[PDB]
Amino acid sequence: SGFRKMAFPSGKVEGCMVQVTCGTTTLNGLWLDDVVYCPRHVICTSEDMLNPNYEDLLIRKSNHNFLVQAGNVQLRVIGHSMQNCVLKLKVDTANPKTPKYKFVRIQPGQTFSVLACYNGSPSGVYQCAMRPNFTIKGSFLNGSCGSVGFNIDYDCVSFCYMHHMELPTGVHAGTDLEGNFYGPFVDRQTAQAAGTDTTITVNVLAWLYAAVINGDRWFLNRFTTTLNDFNLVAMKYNYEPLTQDHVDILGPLSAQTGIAVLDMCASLKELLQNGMNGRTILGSALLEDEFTPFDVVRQCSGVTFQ
Amino acid sequence: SGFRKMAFPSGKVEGCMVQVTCGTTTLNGLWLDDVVYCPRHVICTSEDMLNPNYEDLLIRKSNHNFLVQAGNVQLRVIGHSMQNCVLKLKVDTANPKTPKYKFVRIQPGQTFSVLACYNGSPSGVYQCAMRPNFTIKGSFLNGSCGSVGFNIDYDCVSFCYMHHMELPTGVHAGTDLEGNFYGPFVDRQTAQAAGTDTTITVNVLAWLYAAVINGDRWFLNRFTTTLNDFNLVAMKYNYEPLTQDHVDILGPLSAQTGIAVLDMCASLKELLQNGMNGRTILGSALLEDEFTPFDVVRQCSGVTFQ
Repeated sequence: SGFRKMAFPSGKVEGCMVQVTCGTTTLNGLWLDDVVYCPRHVICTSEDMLNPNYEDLLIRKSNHNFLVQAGNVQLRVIGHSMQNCVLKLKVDTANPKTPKYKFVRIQPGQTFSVLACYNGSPSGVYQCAMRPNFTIKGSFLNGSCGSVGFNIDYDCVSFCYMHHMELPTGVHAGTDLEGNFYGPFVDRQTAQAAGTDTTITVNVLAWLYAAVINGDRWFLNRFTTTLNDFNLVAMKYNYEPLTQDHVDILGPLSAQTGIAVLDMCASLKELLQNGMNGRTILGSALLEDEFTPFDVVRQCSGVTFQ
Repeated sequence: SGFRKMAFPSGKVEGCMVQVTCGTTTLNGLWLDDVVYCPRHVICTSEDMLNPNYEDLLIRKSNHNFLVQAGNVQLRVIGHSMQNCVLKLKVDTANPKTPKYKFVRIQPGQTFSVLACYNGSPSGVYQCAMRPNFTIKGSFLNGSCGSVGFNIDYDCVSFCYMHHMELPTGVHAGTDLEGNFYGPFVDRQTAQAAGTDTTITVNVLAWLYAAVINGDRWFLNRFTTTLNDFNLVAMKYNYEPLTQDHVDILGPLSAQTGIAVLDMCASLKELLQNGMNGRTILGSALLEDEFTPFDVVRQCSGVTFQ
């Protein structure tokens, strides 16, 4: 028993982290097959980041301007290209530690594990959710750019995130591994704001199911509700609207716990309207929304990976 | 910027997880050099766990009764011994993935990363603290026994925990890698209770320092206090007494933030006496005590590992 915010095992991703240096800027790169992926702003100076013309800046750069280092070995770069906001450097040797992998663009509300790295060296691993406003609340210091977020499916690493910027808000933005930013953000040091950050309702419901599974049943009320009345309540509290797709996704936990989804919705509505009165649920005094139903099922019956 | 409960990279530990089966019971083992370490209750039946004589039970067992499997390869066991509550099985091949490692017995209040495994396969990684009552609040399902907790110091894995039991409380107990339990717990299915679980005061102080570093300064008050008056307040709220050793340990963060330790103690005392009034600190509506000052320094200036 027990419920914890849990990240995937990170060894297969550790095997792919390298250090990319261009000019005086050093960040992290992802070395898969004979290609190293990294943020393109590796070619920027500190002054260039205020208003960068990435095409003109990249044109001043040649293959030998990019120093790629795996541990303490040096990779020879034989070509470079810019795919959206990512730089792809073709190297002479394919990574012998390349895992079976895929590039995926996750949906808002989905979760992934971030391997925070510095100078190409992994430093930590933690779980994150792509917020509805397409930011993430991470732990990223200077030099962490190029760190990646991923999911593991037994043997296959699905990379979904590469970290590019910290907004003046303190939250973080990044791209998929094809270089397309999540959200309306751009890789320049300018005033950028993420919109209203709503709460992932289906995730909170899955978390309440996990709580019930682990013995925390105090919030279970005598009420039920309708989907439309629940959404009425959800819009007042900045909760994303609940759909029948969400109900179907929650199906399995409802069958395991014997609690209909709309009864859980009524309990959540009472929680939103009257607070928690100084109590805790699964050791938290807030409603947690960074656990998908998939996460809950996986951690409540314990699936493993390669 | 940002602050997250963050675990160590787990690849070096993943390389050492094997599956140990005795009779009908299968759990996880730690394969270092030519020795596999596992909980001794691997030799117990479900009925034996109610009152086990481990010496008599182990005497009915021979080397060939222990099946050790690394991935899908089988290890030949050439000897077995019982060190306190751990079984040590000598195998014929030394683990080629053995990292530089140490066995350490951590102190209450210290933290470590747990690699939750099932059938010798790593499934997740999360950060835990050894509670003052020598339990941990983890996520452990059936088959998770033998999962290990560790710390990483650049190249060296310090193993400190092996998971043996879930108490009827729902919290978890285990041993060091020499087989000595943390706390007064024994490996039999009987009524076992952990004492009062106090809050690690120095950890909460480090967490408040981390919050100040990350821009959350609302709790900084106009008061200061004495160590003895602060402990007066701490004993009422089940906080472990603060010592001058704790003040010295907090020294560096006090120098970084410009906030004396006793002023932070006064702020924490006001928080304890008047609650949080529906506010949050670092995204939490409770006082967090699972971050050591070492964790805070590491995550606020970003040290890396091999």
